[PDB]
Amino acid sequence: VCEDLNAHCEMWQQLGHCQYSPKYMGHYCKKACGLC
Repeated sequence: VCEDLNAHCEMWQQLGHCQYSPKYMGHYCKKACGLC
């Protein structure tokens, strides 16, 4: 299914890592990113 892979996913998405670096968030954080 789709789920965060890193425990810091929220820590990175809350900083905009998905808005800024979605290339590695989509591969680690799905919900935190626009994947779920």
